[PDB]
Amino acid sequence: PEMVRGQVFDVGPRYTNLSYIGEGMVCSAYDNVNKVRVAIKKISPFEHQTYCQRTLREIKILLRFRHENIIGINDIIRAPTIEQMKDVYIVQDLMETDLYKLLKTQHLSNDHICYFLYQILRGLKYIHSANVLHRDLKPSNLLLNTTCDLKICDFGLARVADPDHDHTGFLTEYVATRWYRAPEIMLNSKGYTKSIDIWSVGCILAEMLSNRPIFPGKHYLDQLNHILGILGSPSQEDLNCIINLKARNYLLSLPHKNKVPWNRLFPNADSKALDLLDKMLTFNPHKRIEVEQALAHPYLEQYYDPSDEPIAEAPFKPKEKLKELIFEETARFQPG
Repeated sequence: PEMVRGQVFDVGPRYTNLSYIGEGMVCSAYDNVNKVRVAIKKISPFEHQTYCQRTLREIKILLRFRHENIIGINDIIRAPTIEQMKDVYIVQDLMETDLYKLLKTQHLSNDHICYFLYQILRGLKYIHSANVLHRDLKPSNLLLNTTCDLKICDFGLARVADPDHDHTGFLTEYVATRWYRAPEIMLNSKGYTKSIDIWSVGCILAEMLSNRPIFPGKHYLDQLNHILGILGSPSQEDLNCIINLKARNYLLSLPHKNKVPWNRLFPNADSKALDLLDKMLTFNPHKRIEVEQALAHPYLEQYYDPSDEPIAEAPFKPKEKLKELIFEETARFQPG
């Protein structure tokens, strides 16, 4: 049972020569069957039902999805019995970096931004075509290899779309990571519609243009301040779509704010990029561009090819039962 930083990282004999990547616990490791180094994440969820729920989602989703811009699961390592299974190891293609790391260190050329956005939306087209919402799109969930191929990861927070049951009250909901969370999450939305993901993609695009998050809320309640600071006050029509009174009257209480023009925030950006940005960062989720429209936008004309933007074959529909389900869902990787 081999070790790394005072912890068992027991993957053998198939996977050897381990190197620590970061934080469960992630390592690269040489795959002795396919002669390539891989990523391996050790997952230890069984003593927290929230960790079991998220692990089971990640697994079920990534096993069913097959797409060039979505990370696959190559293998899953665990004990032969439920009794002996204390951790699960998920083996994935090794990726050089992620968009979070790249944005901290690298200027992106306009051609890189265009290509990354294409790949993000291409992958999202498939996810949304399966009636699945990722719900946590952000730079660190976008993996990149040495040739800038891009793969979406971490479906632990995903849900099946449910637009008829999206409505809720004011300042309740926490969907996504704060800086990438759509304005309606704080107002009246449970984050059960596809427009939640498009907002996050818009935030990612903005961040690619300037290497800084566009809406860096310092805490949960600051996030709407940042969003409204740039988009300005919502129109009468967009307010009328918010029937809830606590949310509507909060917005009516605010002093008028004008829109900050994208070309002033992003003076070096491609004008077509800012036109698409505007449409993804639309306040009213009903008016926000959808993934298929975004793909068809002039900014992406060099790549757009709907016959090469595939869709999923069919839509997707307590701790101890979840441990059994995770055991069942991982059985295909056991010998024979």
